[PDB]
Amino acid sequence: YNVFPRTLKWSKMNLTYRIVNYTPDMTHSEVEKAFKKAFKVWSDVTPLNFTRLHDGIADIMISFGIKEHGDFYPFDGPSGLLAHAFPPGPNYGGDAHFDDDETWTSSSKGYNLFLVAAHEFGHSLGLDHSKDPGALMFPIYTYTGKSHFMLPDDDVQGIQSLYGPGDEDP
Ligand SMILES: COc1cccc(CNC(=O)c2nc3ccc(F)c(OCCc4ccc(C(=O)O)cc4)c3c(=O)[nH]2)c1
Ligand SMILES: [Ca+2]
Ligand SMILES: [Ca+2]
Ligand code: NA
Ligand SMILES: [Zn+2]
Ligand SMILES: [Zn+2]
Repeated sequence: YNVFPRTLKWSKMNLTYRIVNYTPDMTHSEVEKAFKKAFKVWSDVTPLNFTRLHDGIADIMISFGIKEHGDFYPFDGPSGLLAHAFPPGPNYGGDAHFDDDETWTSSSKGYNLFLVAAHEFGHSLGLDHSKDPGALMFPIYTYTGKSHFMLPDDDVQGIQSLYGPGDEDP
């Protein structure tokens, strides 16, 4: 027999993702690099593996859309809601949607796609918001002007509570 897990998590370490469509704001390559770096935030501190799919059905379908885009969470135009992701599960589970009425960047201008993606992928993986104002998973987007991204210890503890640490060295 099997009882349901205590927490929403993926029951597999090998996850797939697909970039379904792209924002006008950035190149395909900038967008791919941003999502790849954002997934690496999480895979670097767990046993999670992320494989990009070019088509078909991935665990984490990523898309850019505006207003009503096929769920109960319509976007709201410029500013306000930025993005959202669904917790682990079938179908819409794990999917991450980015509001394409925002300006997405690879800088401190607009909203940094890597930074918001890393945060959305936290949700895609089972993390909700943290009270730690320094946390990646803090509910309010701020861009610190840090040159170097470092996953805060709060988010490390959170994600490792779900998936364990993976290799504690490289
Ligand atoms: C939709 O809601 C949200 C969406 C996102 C975040 C949040 C909440 N969390 C934050 O705002 C936040 N968490 C951090 C945690 C650790 C860090 F290191 C940080 O600085 C990294 C800077 C940096 C940015 C970009 C590059 C690049 O492009 O490589 C390199 C470095 C930050 C940070 O700046 N902000 C809410
Ligand atoms: Ca999914
Ligand atoms: Ca918006
Ligand atoms: Na946009
Ligand atoms: Zn959505
Ligand atoms: Zn969030």
